[PDB]
Amino acid sequence: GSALFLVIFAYLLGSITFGEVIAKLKGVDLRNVGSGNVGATNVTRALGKKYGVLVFFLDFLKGFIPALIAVKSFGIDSWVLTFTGLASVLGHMYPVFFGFKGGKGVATALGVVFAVSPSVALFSFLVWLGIFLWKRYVSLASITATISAFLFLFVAGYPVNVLFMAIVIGALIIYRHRENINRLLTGREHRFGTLEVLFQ
Ligand SMILES: CCCCCCCC/C=C/CCCCCC(=O)OC[C@H](O)CO
Ligand SMILES: CCCCCCCC/C=C\CCCCCC(=O)OC[C@H](O)CO
Ligand SMILES: CCCCCCCC/C=C\CCCCCC(=O)OC[C@H](O)CO
Ligand SMILES: CCCCCCCC/C=C\CCCCCC(=O)OC[C@H](O)CO
Ligand SMILES: CCCCCCCC/C=C\CCCCCC(=O)OC[C@H](O)CO
Ligand SMILES: CCCCCCCC/C=C\CCCCCC(=O)OC[C@H](O)CO
Repeated sequence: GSALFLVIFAYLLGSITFGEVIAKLKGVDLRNVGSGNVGATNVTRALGKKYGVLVFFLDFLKGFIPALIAVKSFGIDSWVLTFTGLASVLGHMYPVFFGFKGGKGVATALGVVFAVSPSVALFSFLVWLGIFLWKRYVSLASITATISAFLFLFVAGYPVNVLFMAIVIGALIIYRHRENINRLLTGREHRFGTLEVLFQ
């Protein structure tokens, strides 16, 4: 019973459109700018990195808080954790709040992973940072770091319930990047260059 309530809590906390609450206070509706989605990436597009970092933290806490309750109440080997983390990420991407669409969900997914293993989350972040500084594609770093988190969980000996959670979350994030992949492979993906470092 408490397990079903935690999975529902994870879906509803993960549903919260923090990006939209913060964008509206700055006069912006995120459905009418950039990707049309609510998340740290589209908040960064509309409002810049100061607001982006705040929404990244908040979206991270959407994955972090239910998964930490599941780890502490049920355990790393509980399928309760599996469905709590999946609920947070599907609630972010496809919220109960009809008429909104979540962003690709890297921040929310990272919060889930950090609740399971802070070491895995930091190493996944370091992989992201390495690829980003090398190639200057955001999408390439995110896709590669998402697979890396799965590999680190596998090599570290996390059980099948955790690897199942990681593979499905990973698969959903790669699916949300499908056009980035098509652009990367056809030389159409925008790189993070001097004007992107500087003007905004
Ligand atoms: C490009 C090729 C480079 C070669 C790649 C080899 C990778 C092999 C992994 C070794 C694991 C060593 C121990 C990993 C860290 C570890 O055990 O955890 C730390 C703490 O938990 C947090 O700092
Ligand atoms: C800039 C935005 C990004 C935000 C990123 C940093 C967020 C740090 C939050 C909480 C730390 C509390 C420590 C939690 C410890 C934790 O996860 O413990 C699980 C067990 O280790 C699993 O068994
Ligand atoms: C344990 C490890 C913790 C990890 C700490 C990570 C902190 C990330 C900081 C900012 C995110 C800003 C929001 C993302 C912006 C973004 O992806 O922008 C691409 C767009 O293409 C822009 O046009
Ligand atoms: C299976 C779950 C694993 C999931 C763990 C993810 C890896 C963590 C890496 C970096 C965090 C900072 C990322 C900052 C850039 C960012 O938010 O990028 C958005 C999209 O890639 C834009 O297209
Ligand atoms: C990124 C490559 C994708 C391919 C991975 C290759 C290496 C790791 C293999 C398996 C982990 C399995 C974790 C998922 C377990 C799975 O499918 O769950 C069935 C249930 O356990 C039935 O009860
Ligand atoms: C740790 C992560 C493990 C990952 C496990 C497997 C991941 C692959 C699954 C889905 C990708 C979806 C791709 C859908 C293909 C598709 O619809 O193609 C459209 C074009 O690429 C342009 O729209």
